Amino acid sequence: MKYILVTGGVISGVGKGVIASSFGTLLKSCGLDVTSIKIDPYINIDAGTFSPYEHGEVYVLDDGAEVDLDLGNYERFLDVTLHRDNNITTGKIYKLVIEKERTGEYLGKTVQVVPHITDAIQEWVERVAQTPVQGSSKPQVCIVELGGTIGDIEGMPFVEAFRQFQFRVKRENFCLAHVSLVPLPKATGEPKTKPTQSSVRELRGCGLSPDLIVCRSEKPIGLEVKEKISNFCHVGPDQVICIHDLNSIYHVPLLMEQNGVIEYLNERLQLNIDMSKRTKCLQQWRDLARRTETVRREVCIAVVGKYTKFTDSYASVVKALQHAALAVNRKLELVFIESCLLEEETLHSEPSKYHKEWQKLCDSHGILVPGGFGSRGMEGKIRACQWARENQKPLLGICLGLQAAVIEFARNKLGLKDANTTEIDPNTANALVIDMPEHHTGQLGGTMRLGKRITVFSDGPSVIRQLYGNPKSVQERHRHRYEVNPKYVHLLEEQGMRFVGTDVDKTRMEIIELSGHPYFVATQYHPEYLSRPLKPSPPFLGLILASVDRLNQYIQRGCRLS
Amino acid sequence: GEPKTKPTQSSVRELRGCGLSPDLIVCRSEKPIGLEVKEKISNFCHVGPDQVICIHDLNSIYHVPLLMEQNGVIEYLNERLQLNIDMSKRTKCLQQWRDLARRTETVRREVCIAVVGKYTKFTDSYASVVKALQHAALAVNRKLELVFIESCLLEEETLHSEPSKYHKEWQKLCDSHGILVPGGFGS
Amino acid sequence: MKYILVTGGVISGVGKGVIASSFGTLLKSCGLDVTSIKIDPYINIDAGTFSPYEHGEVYVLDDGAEVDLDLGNYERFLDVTLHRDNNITTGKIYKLVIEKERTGEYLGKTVQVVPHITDAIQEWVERVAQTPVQGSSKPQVCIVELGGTIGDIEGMPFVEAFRQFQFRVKRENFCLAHVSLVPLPKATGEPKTKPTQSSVRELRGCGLSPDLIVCRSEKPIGLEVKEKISNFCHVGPDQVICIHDLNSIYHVPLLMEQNGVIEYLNERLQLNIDMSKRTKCLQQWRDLARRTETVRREVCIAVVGKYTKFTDSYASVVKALQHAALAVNRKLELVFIESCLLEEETLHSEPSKYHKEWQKLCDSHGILVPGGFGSRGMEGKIRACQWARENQKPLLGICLGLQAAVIEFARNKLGLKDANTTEIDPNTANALVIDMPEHHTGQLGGTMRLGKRITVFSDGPSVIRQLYGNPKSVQERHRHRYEVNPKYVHLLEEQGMRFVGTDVDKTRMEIIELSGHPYFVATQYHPEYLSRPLKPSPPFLGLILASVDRLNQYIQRGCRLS
Repeated sequence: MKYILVTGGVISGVGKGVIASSFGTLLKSCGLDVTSIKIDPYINIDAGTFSPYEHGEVYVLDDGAEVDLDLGNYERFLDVTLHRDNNITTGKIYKLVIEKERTGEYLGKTVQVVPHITDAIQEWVERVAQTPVQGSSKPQVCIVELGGTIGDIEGMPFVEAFRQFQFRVKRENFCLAHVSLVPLPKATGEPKTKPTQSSVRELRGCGLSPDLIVCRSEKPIGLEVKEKISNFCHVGPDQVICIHDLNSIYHVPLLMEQNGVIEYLNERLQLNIDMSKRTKCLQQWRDLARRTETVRREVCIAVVGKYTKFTDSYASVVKALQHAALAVNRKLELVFIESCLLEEETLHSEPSKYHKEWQKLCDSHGILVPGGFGSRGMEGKIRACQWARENQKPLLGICLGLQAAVIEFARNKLGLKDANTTEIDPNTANALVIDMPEHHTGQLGGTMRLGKRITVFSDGPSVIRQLYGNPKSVQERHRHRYEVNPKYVHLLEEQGMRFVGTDVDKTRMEIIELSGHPYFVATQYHPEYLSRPLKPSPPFLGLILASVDRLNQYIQRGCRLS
Repeated sequence: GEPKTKPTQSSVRELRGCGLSPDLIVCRSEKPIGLEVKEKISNFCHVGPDQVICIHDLNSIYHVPLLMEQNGVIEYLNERLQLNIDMSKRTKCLQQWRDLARRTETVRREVCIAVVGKYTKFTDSYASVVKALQHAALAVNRKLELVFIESCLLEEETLHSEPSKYHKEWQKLCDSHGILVPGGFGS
Repeated sequence: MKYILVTGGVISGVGKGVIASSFGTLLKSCGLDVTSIKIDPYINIDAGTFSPYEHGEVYVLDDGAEVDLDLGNYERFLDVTLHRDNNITTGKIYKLVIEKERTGEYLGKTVQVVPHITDAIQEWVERVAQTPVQGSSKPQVCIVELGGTIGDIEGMPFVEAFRQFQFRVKRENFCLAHVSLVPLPKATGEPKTKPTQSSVRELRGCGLSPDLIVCRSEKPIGLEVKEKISNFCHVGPDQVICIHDLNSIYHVPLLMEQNGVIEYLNERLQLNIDMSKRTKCLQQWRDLARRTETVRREVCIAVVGKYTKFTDSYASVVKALQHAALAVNRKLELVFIESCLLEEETLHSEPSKYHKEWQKLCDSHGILVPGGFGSRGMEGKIRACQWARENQKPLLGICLGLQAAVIEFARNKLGLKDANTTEIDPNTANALVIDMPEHHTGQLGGTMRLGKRITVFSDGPSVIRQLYGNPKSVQERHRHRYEVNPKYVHLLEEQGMRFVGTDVDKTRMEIIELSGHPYFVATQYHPEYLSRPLKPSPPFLGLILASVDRLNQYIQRGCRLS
């Protein structure tokens, strides 16, 4: 079995997830099973005890628990699924060693870091290899990647463990793909290659040998720069690959083919390949770019979030909008609006950025508000949700934001100003949204709704049911813990706020709709995880068509993409 | 593209259809024309070749006396009226018009002035207001940056109708540091 | 005596010369003598055997030989001079060690790197301190800097030697100013600081302790970034200084004053200071910016060089034009034109960039052609020089380019197509420019005209003589080796090409002028070295006034700046 190792480099955040994922989708279409193993050198859990919406997201995509967010790039371009055993953290390894010392496995003697830790990491590699995906036999090439930069203390036991794993097998059963960064300030001009020389020197100071020289830059360099890398890094002249800032994320496989580095992996691993045209399939990557960079209608999409610009807490949101806009020929035009700058305190302080966020939101025709962080910015989303229901503006709530929409409907339409959720102010007389935990078999205390959860529909004629083809039982991931109190839901039966989405026990509300509005759907799950370029998410298609008034003609034809 | 002179020919023909004779040919254009355009006016209007004056869209309003001096039409009025003139430098005073332009088109601090009025753009009901701000900004070296905000687009009825131009007028007003609201029209 | 040490960083070429020079010019006006000591870790000579016009220049500014180009930033903002003992290279140290071992100084025993090489470097520091500038007593604070990055082999003996020098003296008699770079790609957004954390870790892995945290960025950061590095670098919160891409080079002293880091050096070294306004003099740096960023006439200056953009071979040229344009209120507008793309071969190959370089040159009103590199691009400067003499265009030749102008005058005006210099084609019948070396006392073979050389004028009424105040003997640096043959100069006496600049023996021609042309001066020396913000170079003032027709009114008033 082959193994591809992708270590760190100068920077760890420029886009290393799509670089290692390009080699997996290139050999998957040829008839080779490719698996992914994520390594996290952080001491804390990658997503268990991590912050909700701050410096990351709770990446839950077909898994009983939660793993790192970097696993998203290894599933969209491919077609396989992963589990909790693929993501390995330093904190998880420290838990199993204590269980072995108490029972008695190391002959009662003390343990160190070698050969007491380098051998334990190799054991987890064999467990994932012998357990492939549902619908295969045995993987042939694996994609191993790790987080962080190079030279840190947390990354020392990983390099020492991988240096011995290649000696146990043959020479052609292991490779290395080192990714680096080539900075270039605007005040210098000349590509002064110096930080790249220090990154490849530390990797060779452990026992490894770089094979695939990956250098990230910002513009296509000439030929005088590659001649210096061949002698400074002491590698081959054809192993240096030039990578610059691409337009999107699907242009990575289209760049490695022009440089001529695909056939280098065949002569290094000594394997067979049954190609049709040129190496990988050309009837999928080239045809996808012909539906985006051509004719565009320029659709304006304005959403409200926590930060005024793009960051790491909105990574899975900007990627799902690109896969849903290419089907109807649209251009990605998204502006980030901070929810904290929409309250009355911001207007009395700095009114400069107050009306600026409202000017870009009123001109749009689509509202997609995700979730907030605690009670910071909850009053800002109320003023933006009360207008979408009055000016026939489409609105779609992913998660958490639904709790702020049910309270607004009880104040303007009904008239319950005292109604408030128990998370912000539990001391209230109208407990609309309370905390309803789940007590499963074997679990103690108040657990959180996350994992393999199946939801059941309720009503028949619904705009959200016809998108999936009129089913009867759909399974989707969840992460929310607060639910709607089934006591105050009797008042909403006489109004237009209908409940078309329940659970199994018919005691929790997830999908709700409003009568009379052309497009007002508010759900609780996350449709961006169950999306892919081969088949986008149905909920994200109804929001794009509603912004251009092309939704009524999609159901009459029979929904070609359901 | 080509300066097709035809509406001007009908304007100078109606004036000659009463008993008058055009002496000072004033032509308003948008860019400095060459020499082939003035040759047609000398025969179409049946006037002198030196009487045609080229006037284009100026930057302000005080650049009018500085344009007629370069064309050389000041001495034409002296030989037409047969009068005397006691000049010091060149025709008119040069220590006032040339020194005034040296305090405006030089260094500017870019001051943002946003006012609220009746129309969203310049019109005839705000002529004396835009002229008084130019004479007061040249003393402290400032650049004229004025934006018109409609008072009718600042109520609650505009927000419920078309909120596109509602917050746009507030964004340009909050960034400024000066409010000069004139008067409205009725209620 | 105090010593300020400025080590390397992540990158080597962003502008470390203007960073260390800010601390020298700030204490010089207060009444403290500041000296500069340059350390070059390169094995080859910094300018002795270095290439002429390729990856650097021959920096000769008041010195018997040549030193590194990085010493230019330490002399323009200040007012002192340096010698050959300030620049210390690794190749120069290896020459004196062999002489000491052959004679007998190390007791006959072998030598190593400690304590055999660390003590030899400290001896050169005492020799420069005891020999100050001409017109002082003894320096109090020194500025020690070194080239290259951090972590190289050539820089290891320098860090070990400087680590012990601070222990021989007191604690407050030595400091350290570590410079770093904070990259931020345009595809990330968040200031992911990681290469800076690795630069401060390698410096502390020897024995030094950073005191002045200098970080180079591209935009003013907030407050969440400074608090993050203080805990990683384990330094003080007030020691972190934010430096971004400035507009010019004189804005460095104006940035450190706003952050409030000037008084930190007083409490660290325990010295006295007699300030007038606020620390340094405010009647020089603030008044200089009021003559550049105000009213500009937008002058178009187009020159012909070797590269199409700015590089390291034209550093001293772009800095001298800024000091001469602020006196008459002008804006820096310079475009680089490659001389190789001006011949007939470029027109027959790629005519896209051929007429583009001529379009920006004809619209300008000033020609300042420096020197070429060998015989690559000599025919391109001939076509650009034959037009400046016919369309009354100002032309000024720095060096080497004069050889290509004297041949053009002999072909178009005279009629000697066979005339050619001996450097390109020595096999000719009209040896116009030959090689005339100089044989000084004690020197053998053919030497090169470089060092303390004094030139003598010839004619009286000249446009170049009145710029200096009508002298009689001027001293200037030189580097050229080829001279004009005194045999073929008799034909130029009957034409307008007069010789107003000779040497001592009246056998070499340097400054030549043309009769009838309004401004056509061609010299051989370099006026950009003898320039300073307090008094710019006279030759560069006659070229700016000729581009705007403001030169005839400068001599009538009596030349206020001569």
